[PDB]
Amino acid sequence: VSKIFFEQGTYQCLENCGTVALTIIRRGGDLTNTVFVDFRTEDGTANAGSDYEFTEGTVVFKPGETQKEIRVGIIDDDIFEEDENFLVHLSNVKVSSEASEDGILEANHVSALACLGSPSTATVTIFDDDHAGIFTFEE
Ligand SMILES: [Ca+2]
Ligand SMILES: [Ca+2]
Repeated sequence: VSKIFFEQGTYQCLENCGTVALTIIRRGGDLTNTVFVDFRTEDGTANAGSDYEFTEGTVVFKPGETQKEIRVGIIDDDIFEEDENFLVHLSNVKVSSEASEDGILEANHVSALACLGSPSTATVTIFDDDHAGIFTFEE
């Protein structure tokens, strides 16, 4: 069993940072079986593929991967950007226990089969900082 979840619920980075590194924490004791969780960024209040990247991929939790790090590319849009953020959601949990990709309901999963130990919403608030005369609106 492995609960996959974001270390933080909100991540902030500069637009000029290049990438934002998020960390997924994995709990459940010990588990060396390879757990796969699929992720993508959500447009939220912006556009993925226009403002910042969608970094759609799958996180491979290998033996030793008690934590995983993902990075979202920031795209060069320079618009007056006020609290321009997106949401990272996790979905599609698949477990490699057998040598086949389709692990038939194998008990080395997240919860029941799949779930996530977060909203799951890792809000990535990009600090444009260029025209960012932002106001703190609570999420
Ligand atoms: Ca933007
Ligand atoms: Ca900007």
